[PDB]
Amino acid sequence: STSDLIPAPPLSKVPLQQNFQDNQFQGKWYVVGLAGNAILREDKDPQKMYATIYELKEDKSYNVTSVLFRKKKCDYWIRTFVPGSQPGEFTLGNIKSYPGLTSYLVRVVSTNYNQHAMVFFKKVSQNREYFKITLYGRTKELTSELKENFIRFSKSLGLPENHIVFPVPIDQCID
Ligand code: CM2
Repeated sequence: STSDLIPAPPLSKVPLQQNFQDNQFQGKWYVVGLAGNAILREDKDPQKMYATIYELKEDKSYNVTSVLFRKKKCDYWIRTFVPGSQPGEFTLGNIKSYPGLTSYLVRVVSTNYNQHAMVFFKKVSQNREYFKITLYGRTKELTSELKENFIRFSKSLGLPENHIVFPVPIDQCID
């Protein structure tokens, strides 16, 4: 391996949603926008929308399930997000069970809980530092104002246009 990556931005460029409400953030969210240093536009085979479901467990950790449509099937990915240093931040539970992963951070940047959200993730895997930002929607469509905003924020973190995509709405699996 030889890879080049846009550097993760310093945490100080990533706002935190104030007064984060874990109970209201629960439920299903669609990924209407996706940006990151390992995210690449692929005009030939554009990326399909997928969904991520947050369920609060009794201990207040989230059970996180992502579902995507691939090879005619629904693929499910499950992880645990445990509360971090402040409300709206999380780290990954059982980091141990993933070979090569030494750090994982989740920070809710902003959300109104019933329509949209922007979430920043940063991780270190096989010693490479990765980051992405998701534009989450309670519905598969969001105003063009929210999309531009997500675009400005992604760029403010060093990401150019070809590292920012808007997955295509589908009906399979995510409904
Ligand atoms: O996207 C969300 O809404 C939030 C997430 C919650 C669930 C956790 C799924 C588990 C692990 C994981 O997510 Fe992934 O998550 C990241 C977190 C922080 C920084 C960068 C990334 C990623 N992930 C993407 C990626 O390409 N990962 C690798 C390496 C794959 C294993 C490590 N990654 O990279 C890969 O080859 O994946 C193939 C594509 C695929 O289907 N994977 C999807 C799985 C479902 C959620 C979307 N996603 O985010 C994917 O990776 C690109 O940047």
